[PDB]
Amino acid sequence: MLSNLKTGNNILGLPEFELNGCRFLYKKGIEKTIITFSAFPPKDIAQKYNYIKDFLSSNYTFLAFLDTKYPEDDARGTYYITNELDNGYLQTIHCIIQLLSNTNQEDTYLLGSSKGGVGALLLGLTYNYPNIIINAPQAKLADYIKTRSKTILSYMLGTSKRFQDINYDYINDFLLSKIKTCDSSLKWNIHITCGKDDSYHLNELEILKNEFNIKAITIKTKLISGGHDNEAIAHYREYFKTIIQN
Amino acid sequence: MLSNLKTGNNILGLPEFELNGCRFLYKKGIEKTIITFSAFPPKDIAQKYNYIKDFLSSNYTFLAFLDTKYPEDDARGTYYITNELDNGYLQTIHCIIQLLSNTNQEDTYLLGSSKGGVGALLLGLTYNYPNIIINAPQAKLADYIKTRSKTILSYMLGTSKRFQDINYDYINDFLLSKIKTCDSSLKWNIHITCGKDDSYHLNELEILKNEFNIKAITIKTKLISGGHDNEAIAHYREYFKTIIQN
Amino acid sequence: MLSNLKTGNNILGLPEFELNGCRFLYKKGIEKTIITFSAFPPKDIAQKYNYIKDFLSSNYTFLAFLDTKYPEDDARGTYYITNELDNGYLQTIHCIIQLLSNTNQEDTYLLGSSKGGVGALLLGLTYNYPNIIINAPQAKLADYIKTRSKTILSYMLGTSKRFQDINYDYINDFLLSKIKTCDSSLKWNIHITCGKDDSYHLNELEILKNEFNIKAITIKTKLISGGHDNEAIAHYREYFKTIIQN
Amino acid sequence: MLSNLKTGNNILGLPEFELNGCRFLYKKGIEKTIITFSAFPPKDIAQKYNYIKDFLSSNYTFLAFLDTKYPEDDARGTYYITNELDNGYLQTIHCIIQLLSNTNQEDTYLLGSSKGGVGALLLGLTYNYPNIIINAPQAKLADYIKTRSKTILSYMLGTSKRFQDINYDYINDFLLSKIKTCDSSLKWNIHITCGKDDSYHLNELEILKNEFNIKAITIKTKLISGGHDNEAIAHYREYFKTIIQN
Ligand SMILES: [Cl-]
Ligand SMILES: [Cl-]
Ligand SMILES: [Cl-]
Ligand SMILES: [Cl-]
Repeated sequence: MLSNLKTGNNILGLPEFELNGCRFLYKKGIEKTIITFSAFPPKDIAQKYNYIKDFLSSNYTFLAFLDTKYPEDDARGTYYITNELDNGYLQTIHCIIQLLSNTNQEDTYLLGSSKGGVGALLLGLTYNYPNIIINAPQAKLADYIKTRSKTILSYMLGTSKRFQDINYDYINDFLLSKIKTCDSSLKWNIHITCGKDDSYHLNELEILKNEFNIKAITIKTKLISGGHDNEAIAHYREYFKTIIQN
Repeated sequence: MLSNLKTGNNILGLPEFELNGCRFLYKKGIEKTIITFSAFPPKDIAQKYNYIKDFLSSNYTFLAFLDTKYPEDDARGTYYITNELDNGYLQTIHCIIQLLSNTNQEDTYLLGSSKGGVGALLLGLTYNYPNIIINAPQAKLADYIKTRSKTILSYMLGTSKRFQDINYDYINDFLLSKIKTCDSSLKWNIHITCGKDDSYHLNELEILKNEFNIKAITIKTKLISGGHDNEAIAHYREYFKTIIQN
Repeated sequence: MLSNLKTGNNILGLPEFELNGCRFLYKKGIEKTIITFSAFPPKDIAQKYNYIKDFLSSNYTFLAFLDTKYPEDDARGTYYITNELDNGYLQTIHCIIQLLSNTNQEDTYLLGSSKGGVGALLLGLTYNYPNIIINAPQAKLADYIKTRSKTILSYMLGTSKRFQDINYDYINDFLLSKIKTCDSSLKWNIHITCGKDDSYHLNELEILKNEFNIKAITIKTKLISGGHDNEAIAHYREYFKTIIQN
Repeated sequence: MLSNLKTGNNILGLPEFELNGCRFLYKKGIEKTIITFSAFPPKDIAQKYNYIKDFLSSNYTFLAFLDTKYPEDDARGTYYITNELDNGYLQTIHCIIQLLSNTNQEDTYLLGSSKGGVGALLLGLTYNYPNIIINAPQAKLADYIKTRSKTILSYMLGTSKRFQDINYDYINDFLLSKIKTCDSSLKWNIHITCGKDDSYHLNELEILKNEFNIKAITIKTKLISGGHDNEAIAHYREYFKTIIQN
């Protein structure tokens, strides 16, 4: 029962739930369903739910998800991938949305920036959520984790020295594989913004663009002001409300 | 959205849903949640939901589950174990129950006979459902599947000659392993009936009892009229109605 | 080199060869290629090549094959199935035909009676040899091996008590599976005679007929005089020469 | 029929054939049979036949082989091992050579470098080809495949998490196992060159030499100019022309 999944935490008035290690906020509304994904916080700062305030007065249905809770000594998430390096966590998220949401797929919108934007792509490409509006995702996931936490990278590569390189390449390509194996017949509605000064992630977008191109899937991109920073996020927020409100 | 998970089928007035390959009936009720698992049908017979008629006038919340849909050429289920021999299917069942149920865990009851009883144990021991009331479950799963479908066993064993023995043992001990790793401190309320002329499953019950014994779990057992047959099932139905109504 | 594969045996003037445990006779001719398969000899009698005399004065290309050489204490063959219970032996036979024969598939004819007829079906259904003209094959291969040699059956089921039943069913169905998985688009030219007094194999033919029927493949059958005996073989020989000469 | 196995391709005037997934060039000659195996090409480059130009004016019998055609998304071969990690592909190569060659075994020469040299050893040690003259083969096969294609290694490891380690060791030791089980009494004539600056494969050669040593097999070795590169290959070509012409 939903009320028995509560953790005792409360974010801006919304009670937190947890199911199968997956923490989420939920507010039931009407007309549309809004889904958001957490990005990396600073070291020793708790993972944060995204874009609550944007939809506090919206009265749409709202779900916000965090990343995984391991490794315990730097618990900032493993890019929505299980410690078995499989889809178990995304499967849990999909079940929560499908059973708690009161709109259909075409009226559901997936949001997130950076790691949060990768999480939106991972879920939406696996389970055919067509509306994905994100900012500055990575393409090569292991390369980026390496720059943010050596502790998380070494946890995900595992203790066997022989499979560390193998696991690194598998993680690096986990998002690119989802594009390679997604359903080309769906009427995808994918939007990807990126700061014009975000030279690293501008190149990452070119990698994603190429993978969609050889799949004959058309996406929308938009250059916004800023780097990989709060200035870009401020414009990305402005961008997704105008797309959603129209 | 739950209403969009409808398959189109109806069973004795209840609509059928499907989520992540998991087919189920659901009717919202009050006071108690009743969960049932399907057993093996005869060859070329469709998988059936169990004990619907027992709870139509009860107005309890009622959820009934089928086994997996593969192998396609004998689609009678893989003992609620994924083709990867892992917990992915049980995980989906757990999500469905936790979000759709409107009662506490201690007011939830898991029912099933033979393979259905094994499914009830696998879920209950993995995710801490204390009330498990079942009839004549197996202990050695691969030994029994062997007698019902060579096709299904071969599918679960896989195609590699070198891994036949290893996977036979892994499947055979899958439920015993769940007992060995369950939480000894939960207030388990496990009831297992078995027909007095069901010699095979009387011996399976002793194998199960020994695993519970060494985990400091005492269960209740009762011999009823019949073999491994409809007579025993008739008396098992009378039994769980009594326990639930007291 | 072909001449270096000789064994030293010589059958009616034809030197015997062996490649990868596969013994064969070969005579190069023109126009058509004739392939024959050995059936079970009596206990302690050597495996025999079939229908040499029929094509001694024919001047067609001719290949005659024996079954496998194991088990050593009753080496009458394992139905052209390896002791790994796979296609390794048929693969060797196919290579020999493809490299030594000087006609194409449509001008090649596969012949055999009883176990020899099963061998023709096994090879022709795996590798798309359309012309298969045989007498009184079995459908349930393990049931029949049991009646001819307990030593061969126990060798093929293997020493592990747990996999004996599993292997028995797999062998029993090895031919039926080839029909289930063969290419329905080929212009099959399959002829199956059977003695009118051969009540056991008349029923086996009904089993094969049904499996071809659900595959939408049409075959030809013909009742001949005799049981499962030399009278039937004499008429079967008369039958295949008239089909081949026209 | 051999002429019906033509693929349509021609390489420097020689027609390409295919039998049971095994692609090969064949030109009938006299006096000696020369066999070559293909090494790994660079990524996105087609597999190439080796050392054609070396034997065009020689009028020897010449057979050149490619590796397997899978995995389709990096089709550079699986080290002449089947997707079942067994001898089925080597068995096809053996049949082709034994039936098409017009010379004795002791007048047959197996050639190849790096992965091609491993293929020459796998065939020669399995089926008693005494003349093996190769350059810089690997000893630990999975360790090296790891550095050339994660895609190919993952395909050979399979999909089961529980069998990753087991299959890594099985592939890694596949050639060492052939040495351990080969016939010590054959009059082996094995020559292995290696560039003097190819430190990695100098160490691999010592691992191989130790397995031969304990089987009482003495081999000839020679250091040549170069690393693991075209310089070494140029000097290896000069080397095998010398040995074959004396
Ligand atoms: Cl991030
Ligand atoms: Cl059952
Ligand atoms: Cl026979
Ligand atoms: Cl190579």
